[PDB]
Amino acid sequence: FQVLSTLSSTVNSKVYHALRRGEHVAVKEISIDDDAARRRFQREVNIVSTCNHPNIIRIKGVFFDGPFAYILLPYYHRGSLRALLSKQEPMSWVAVQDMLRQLASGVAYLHEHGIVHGDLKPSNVLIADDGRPVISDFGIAKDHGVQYMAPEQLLKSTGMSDMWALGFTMLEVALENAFFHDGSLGKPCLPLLLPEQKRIDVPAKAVGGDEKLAEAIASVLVADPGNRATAYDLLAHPYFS
Repeated sequence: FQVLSTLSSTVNSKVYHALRRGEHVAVKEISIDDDAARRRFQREVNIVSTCNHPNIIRIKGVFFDGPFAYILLPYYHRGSLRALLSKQEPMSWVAVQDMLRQLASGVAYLHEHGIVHGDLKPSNVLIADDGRPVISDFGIAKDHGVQYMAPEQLLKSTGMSDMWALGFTMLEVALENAFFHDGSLGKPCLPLLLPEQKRIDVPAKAVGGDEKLAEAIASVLVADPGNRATAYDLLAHPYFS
């Protein structure tokens, strides 16, 4: 493969933008000479390769050269949901519903396979060529793809804290799109949970008038994780069902 650029660099990790035979790919390079590193690599690859879902990032291949491992991942020219929001162009509310349902379906799949993502946000939701959302930035795909921290994390990561992050992802998409459709709503600010607050209030007016969308978001922005909707609960909500 032919390397175009370095998309990210840490210690003991690089991610490259490459052209492997006419096709664009992301390539993560790591050293696995050490047994501890090799076992960590196996766990992180298996977290991702466990998944077989259209809305979860897929590994294209892994190959070895001496002590180095190369993990081939898709390169998505359309970028992330963050990049889409930064364009500030109105999006169809029907397409938004379909995108958010697929995203919630991906999260449900992760949780059903015992995987906590830990860092769901617009930057980590990639947009495939056909427009579908693709969850990345977990397991070995870490580095391929704040109000977002669940209250209980301010005092580890669980399925519940994922649902809080998904709620704020949904909320940022909805607040921004509503503004893009109706500039008289004003530039939106993401709310913060104040001490001794039960839940984030989501007025239908702020998310474009869709009461079902507001209620779906509100069901996961509950301060008490035991009272928060699960991913399966959220998919059963009228907005999605």
